[PDB]
Amino acid sequence: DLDLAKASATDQLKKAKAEAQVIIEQANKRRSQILDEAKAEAEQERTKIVAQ
Amino acid sequence: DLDLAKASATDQLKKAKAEAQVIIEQANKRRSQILDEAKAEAEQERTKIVAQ
Repeated sequence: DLDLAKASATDQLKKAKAEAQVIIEQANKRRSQILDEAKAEAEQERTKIVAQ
Repeated sequence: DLDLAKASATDQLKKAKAEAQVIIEQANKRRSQILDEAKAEAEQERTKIVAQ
């Protein structure tokens, strides 16, 4: 157990670390989607408003 | 050691999920800023062509 307390503790920590950051990797991908779309639709609405 | 490694490791992901929510909320709020800017400027554009 005094070996476990490192061998498995560090792995729990590492796995939690990697997942804690790749959650945010996916979330960054999502905000890329959102701030693409924010312009993509706004320009179409511009081209409607000034055709009106 | 094993219990504290479990604890501190597992709290990481609970923490990071809230920051994924931070990113998605910021995404949508700046998106609203995008749209609510483009709308008003397209309004002034149409008004300019109208006065012309």
